[PDB]
Amino acid sequence: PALTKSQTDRLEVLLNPKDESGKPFRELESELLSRRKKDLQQIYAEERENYLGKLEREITRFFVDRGFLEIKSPILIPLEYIERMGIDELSKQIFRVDKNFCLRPMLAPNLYNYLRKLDRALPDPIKIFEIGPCYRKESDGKEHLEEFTMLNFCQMGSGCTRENLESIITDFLNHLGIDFKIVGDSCMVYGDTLDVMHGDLELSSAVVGPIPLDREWGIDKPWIGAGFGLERLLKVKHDFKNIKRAARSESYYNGISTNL
Amino acid sequence: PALTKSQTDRLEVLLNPKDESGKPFRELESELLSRRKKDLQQIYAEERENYLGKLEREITRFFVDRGFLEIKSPILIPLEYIERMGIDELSKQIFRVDKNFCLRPMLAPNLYNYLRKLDRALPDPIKIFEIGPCYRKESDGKEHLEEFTMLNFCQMGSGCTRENLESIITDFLNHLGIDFKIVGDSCMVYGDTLDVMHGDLELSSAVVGPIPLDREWGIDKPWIGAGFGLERLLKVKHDFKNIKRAARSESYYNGISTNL
Ligand SMILES: C[C@@H]1CCN[C@@H]1C(=O)NCCCC[C@H](N)C(=O)OP(=O)(O)OC[C@H]1O[C@@H](n2cnc3c(N)ncnc32)[C@H](O)[C@@H]1O
Ligand SMILES: C[C@@H]1CCN[C@@H]1C(=O)NCCCC[C@H](N)C(=O)OP(=O)(O)OC[C@H]1O[C@@H](n2cnc3c(N)ncnc32)[C@H](O)[C@@H]1O
Repeated sequence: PALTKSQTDRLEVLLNPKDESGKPFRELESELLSRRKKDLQQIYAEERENYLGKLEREITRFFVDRGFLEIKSPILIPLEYIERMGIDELSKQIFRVDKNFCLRPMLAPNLYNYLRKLDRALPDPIKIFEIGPCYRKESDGKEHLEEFTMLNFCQMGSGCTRENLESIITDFLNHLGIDFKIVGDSCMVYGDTLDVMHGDLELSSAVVGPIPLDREWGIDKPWIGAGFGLERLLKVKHDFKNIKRAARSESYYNGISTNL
Repeated sequence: PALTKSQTDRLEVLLNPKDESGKPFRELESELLSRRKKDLQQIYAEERENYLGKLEREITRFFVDRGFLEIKSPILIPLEYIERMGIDELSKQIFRVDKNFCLRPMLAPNLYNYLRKLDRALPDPIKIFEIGPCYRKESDGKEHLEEFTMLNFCQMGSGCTRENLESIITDFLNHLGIDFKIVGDSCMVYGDTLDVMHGDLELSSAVVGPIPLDREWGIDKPWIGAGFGLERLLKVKHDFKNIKRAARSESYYNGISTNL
């Protein structure tokens, strides 16, 4: 008669946010299976784009159009970058590779290096961004992924104000159609941050520099910047209950169960 | 009087393929520094796109337009996938992470899984592709990167012929403006391959299935497929002498030295 907790977990795997007893499990499951197959058939017939890849392209266009240079830097980075980031906590979260390398947990160290290098070539202000994989060993699963995709944009030189930072953040999220509020906060690496929140979900940490860490990276100018999780953004935008629906995954494609 | 080998290495870092004694080092270096700064100033003023990101978007459009579903699957994969790929050589090249995981050296295992899963939902033939980071510990540096980007497209069910495989390969490279020849070859994992060559550079390995490995992955249909290195393609297309100019890098941006 009543659904078991296991049967309910199974149907919840198959349930999309848009979907609207005493029908048996097998018929509810069969109905959901049929709707999800059709969802995939529709993607496949019409658009064929992955949400994560698509979101990356749309964000890329946004920042290129606003004068930010698109970076593609290494994902596998020297372990020394972590120490030079002032990380020794987040330190338990580092995936190490070989004796000397690790999977980057953030984009900041490589973007510090690009900021310094490009200051020799490019006019003030220097505007750059990267979108790409980042990795953190994580105990949670509801808002945390071990493998995720971060956007980090930043500017250095003139115009590096808190007002300009907030304005970019605001134009960005309004462009994406994502509701937010900007709250003051802090963390170990940076300060002193602004946190961009969706209800109780952190979409972004943002910082108005300078900060004392800059000197370690050969940086001696004002800067502003923010990092956003693309899977968090997708999660809010598609109203996914679990962030795993927005991840690189063999179990979900565009938030649709692939176990059909 | 004559340039030292070190000075010549330095100028070669600064030399682009398009650039056309007895001028001293310092003046040749100063001239090249000036041209490279201007190259970066021009990217930054006009397009602002990274070559690797841009090539990915263009390839994505190509395959989406031809009816292939865009996949984004994990980069960090179970070590068991390597063994189930029949790899135990390429095995010394695997970057391991934790006891149970590794950085994927190829896209094939996750695409095998997607082929099987999607066969329950999608009409025949099933056409899919992924573009993304792959990792192999490598002794060479001239045509090999430890961190690279592979494209793998594939089809399963009807139309999985050698002729159709070659036609897609041909339309693809002609679209990209890349000269090639298709040669028969073989490797340990697959067969029996077709190798897509640019002079002596391998652009792609391609396979007409079925093969006995399929059964390990729950696959019992004809398939065709190919994997291309995006950095190899960029290398040919931009006439870069070294493939490091085409990599995710803090030393090169669009093949331009960032050490200016
Ligand atoms: C780049 C310049 C030069 C130096 N630094 C500058 C800069 O711009 N700094 C300003 C702040 C940038 C971001 C900072 N480095 C950072 O890593 O912030 P976090 O808050 O730790 O990560 C940013 C976002 O990534 C997402 N994220 C985090 N961990 C996860 C997870 N495990 N699963 C899924 N999503 C997650 C989440 O949305 C989070 O708000
Ligand atoms: C996906 C379906 C389901 C199962 N398999 C199917 C399939 O489509 N198989 C057909 C063949 C696909 C490719 C095969 N798995 C593979 O890994 O081929 P490789 O030749 O080892 O790699 C393909 C290309 O990646 C590039 N590449 C390689 N190593 C490097 C390097 N270290 N640095 C830079 N570039 C490199 C290089 O261009 C090479 O030609």
